Amino acid sequence: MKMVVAVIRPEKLECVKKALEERGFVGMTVTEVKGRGEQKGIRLQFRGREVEVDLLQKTKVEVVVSDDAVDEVVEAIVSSARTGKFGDGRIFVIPVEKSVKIRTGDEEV
Amino acid sequence: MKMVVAVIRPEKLECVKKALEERGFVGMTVTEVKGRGEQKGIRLQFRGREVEVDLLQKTKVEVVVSDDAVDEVVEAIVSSARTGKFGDGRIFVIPVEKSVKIRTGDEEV
Amino acid sequence: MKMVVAVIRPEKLECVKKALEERGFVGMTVTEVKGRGEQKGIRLQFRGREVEVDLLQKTKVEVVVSDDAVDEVVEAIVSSARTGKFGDGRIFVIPVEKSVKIRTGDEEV
Ligand SMILES: Nc1ncnc2c1ncn2[C@@H]1O[C@H](COP(=O)(O)OP(=O)(O)OP(=O)(O)O)[C@@H](O)[C@H]1O
Ligand SMILES: Nc1ncnc2c1ncn2[C@@H]1O[C@H](COP(=O)(O)OP(=O)(O)OP(=O)(O)O)[C@@H](O)[C@H]1O
Ligand SMILES: Nc1ncnc2c1ncn2[C@@H]1O[C@H](COP(=O)(O)OP(=O)(O)OP(=O)(O)O)[C@@H](O)[C@H]1O
Ligand SMILES: O=C(O)CCC(=O)C(=O)O
Ligand SMILES: O=C(O)CCC(=O)C(=O)O
Ligand SMILES: O=C(O)CCC(=O)C(=O)O
Ligand SMILES: [Mg+2]
Ligand SMILES: [Mg+2]
Ligand SMILES: [Mg+2]
Repeated sequence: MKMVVAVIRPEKLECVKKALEERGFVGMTVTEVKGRGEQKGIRLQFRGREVEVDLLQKTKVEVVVSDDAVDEVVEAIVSSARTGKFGDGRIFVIPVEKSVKIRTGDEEV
Repeated sequence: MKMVVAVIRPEKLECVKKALEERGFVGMTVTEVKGRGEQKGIRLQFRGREVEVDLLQKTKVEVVVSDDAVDEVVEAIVSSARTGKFGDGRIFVIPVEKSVKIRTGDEEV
Repeated sequence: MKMVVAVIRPEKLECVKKALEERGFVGMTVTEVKGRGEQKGIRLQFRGREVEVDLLQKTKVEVVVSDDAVDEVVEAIVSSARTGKFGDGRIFVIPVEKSVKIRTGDEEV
C-alpha cells in the first residue's frame, strides 16, 4: 500500500476529486496548506512596483491505495490538476505498512 | 520508529488523547482536515429532498512511536474513537527513519 | 528521496524558510497544526492558580529532498528553529519513493 500525496491549486480540487471518483478512488484526506516550489512563489506588479508572494495557498490531497493502483492515481491527478503553468503541483508517494478501519478493526498489511 | 496516522471524528479527539496519555503516549501532532471514505460522504434528507455532503470535517492525529509500540497505539485509538457507525476512521502506519529533538539535537535512527 | 517533516514554533517559520533558502532549499509545504510533546503542553499561573494548556499551536514544515541532502536540511532547521527551551520542535524523516512535477509530468524515482 502507498500514500499518494498531491499538493495542487485549490481551484483544481473538484476536478481532482471527480477524476479519482470516476476511476473508483473515493477515499481521500484533504488539507488546506501553504507552499512554494522551485520558483519561490510569485512576482506581481502592483502600482508600478514589483511585489513578491513567497508562500501560496495550496490544497494537499492524500490518497492511500494498493501498490498496483499508484500509477493510475498519479495519472488521474496529473490529467485533472494540470494547467501548463508553474505551480500545477507536486506528487509524492510514501510507503504505508498498515491500514486499519476503526469501525470493524480490520487491518490490511 | 513509525508514524501512526489516524483520521478520526473531531468529537473523539479528547477520548483519543486521554486513551493515549493513560498508556504514556503524550507526544502527537493534530491537524484539522476534511475527507471521505468508501461511502463517499453522507446523504441527508432536508425539506423532503436528498442532499449529499461528500467531504466531512475530520481530525488527523499523528503519533511517532517505537516499532514495538505500534500495535498498542493502534488499539488505544480504535478503542477510544470507535462508535460502530461508518466514518469512525482510518489508521495508516508509515515508516520514520530519523527522529530529532531540536532543543538538544539528539537524533534517534 | 526523503521527506523532512519539522514541527516548529510558529514564530520561527520565517527563520527556517530563510535558512533553507540560503542553502538552496526553496520547495516546501507548510501546515498550521496543534501538538504537544514529552512535557504534555504547558502549565501557566493565572490569577494565583495553575492552568494547563495541553495542545499548542505549531507549524509543520515538510521538505522533500535527495537522500544525501537530509542531514543538511535537518541542520538548517535545528540551527534556525532552536531557542534552548522545551517545545523547540521535532524533526521526522520519512521515505519518498516517487516525486512527480504535475506541469511536465516528469517523475523522479
Ligand atoms: N521539495 C518540496 N518539498 C515539499 N513540498 C514541495 C516541494 N516542492 C513543491 N512543494 C509543494 O508543492 C506545491 C506545488 O509546487 P510546484 O507545482 O510549484 O512545484 P515545482 O517543482 O516548482 O514545479 P513547477 O515548475 O511546475 O512549478 C508547493 O506550493 C508546495 O506546497
Ligand atoms: N483511501 C483513503 N486514503 C486517504 N484517506 C482516507 C482514505 N479512506 C478514508 N480516509 C480518511 O479517513 C477518514 C475516515 O474514513 P472512514 O472511517 O469513513 O473509512 P471507511 O474505509 O469508509 O470505513 P467505514 O466503512 O467504517 O466508514 C476519511 O474521512 C478520510 O479523511
Ligand atoms: N511522538 C510525537 N509524535 C508526533 N508529533 C510529535 C511527537 N512529539 C512531539 N511532536 C510534535 O512536535 C511538536 C514539538 O514537540 P517538542 O519540541 O515539545 O518535543 P519534545 O520531545 O517534548 O522535546 P522538548 O523536550 O525539547 O520539548 C509538538 O508540539 C507536536 O506537534
Ligand atoms: O504556485 C504557484 O501557483 C506559482 C509559484 C510556483 O510555481 C512556485 O513557487 O514554485
Ligand atoms: O465520515 C462520516 O462520518 C460518514 C461518511 C463515511 O463513512 C465515508 O465517507 O466513508
Ligand atoms: O511546545 C511548547 O512550546 C512547550 C510544550 C512542550 O515542550 C511539550 O508539550 O512537549
Ligand atoms: Mg513551481
Ligand atoms: Mg466510511
Ligand atoms: Mg516538549
